[PDB]
Amino acid sequence: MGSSHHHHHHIEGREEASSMERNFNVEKINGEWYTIMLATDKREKIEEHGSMRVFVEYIHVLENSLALKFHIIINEECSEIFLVADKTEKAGEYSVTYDGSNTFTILKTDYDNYIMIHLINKKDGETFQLMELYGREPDLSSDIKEKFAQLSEEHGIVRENIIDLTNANRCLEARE
Repeated sequence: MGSSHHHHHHIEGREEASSMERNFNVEKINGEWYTIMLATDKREKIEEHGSMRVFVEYIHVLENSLALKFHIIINEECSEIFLVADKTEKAGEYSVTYDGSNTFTILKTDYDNYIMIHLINKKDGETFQLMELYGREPDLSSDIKEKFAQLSEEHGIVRENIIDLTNANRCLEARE
């Protein structure tokens, strides 16, 4: 008998480093987005049989506000909702009407990673914490889940509530 041999090679593509958010620009976010994962202290509200699992399909920037378009599962079919968030006395915080009172703020969002949005809703004298994450693509790195999840703890949100909507209603076929 005899014996054979072989070899192996490496992979190139050394990524580069980035600087601080000095090149900030609204034009970057201005356009469209995609749903990555849904989190909230009330997982029952974002359930499959709930009505609080609405997600935006595209984000628009106005002169003195920001337009948005969310959808909702109605009769086993996607929907189309339109709303506008007007700026408040304080910059960064935006208020919009939707089934009552709603107000979000930009705490952390990168055009190279993803955009986080802390939305708080109130109803029946009961208010819960809601979170929304969007990325350039419908699927982000597995590490991103834990990266954005870190902020979830801030609102007392446990990973137990953080579930990937990838294997759930996407409705990405309705949007355009």
